[PDB]
Amino acid sequence: KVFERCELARTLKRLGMDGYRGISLANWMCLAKWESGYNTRATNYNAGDRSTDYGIFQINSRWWCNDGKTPGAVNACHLSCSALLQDNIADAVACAKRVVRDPQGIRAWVAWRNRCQNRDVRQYVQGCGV
Repeated sequence: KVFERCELARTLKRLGMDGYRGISLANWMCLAKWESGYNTRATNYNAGDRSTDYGIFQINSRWWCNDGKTPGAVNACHLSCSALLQDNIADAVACAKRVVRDPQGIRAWVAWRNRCQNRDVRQYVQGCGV
């Protein structure tokens, strides 16, 4: 499913992401925009280390979800990677909460450091009534 911007903002709000480990909703919205363009079906295979990034947050199969074909997989979210390609994002959100409980927090996603850190990200939630 490709979410509309404010549709996603209200869904993340309902799922308890606003201020989760000190991370505002606008920061989570900036991350989903640049990771997938708010598309739950997004996958990206990384040929160099043989891992794939899944779903709206592009969560990686080496560390977080299990797809059975990645070398060294840890599966810290204890989730099948197919659970991150659903239209329903409650599982992708429970795994994203797990990722940021590590000390790096949202910095775990490089795309957040490149496109969202130290920028004004408030336009991602403006007008959504969130």
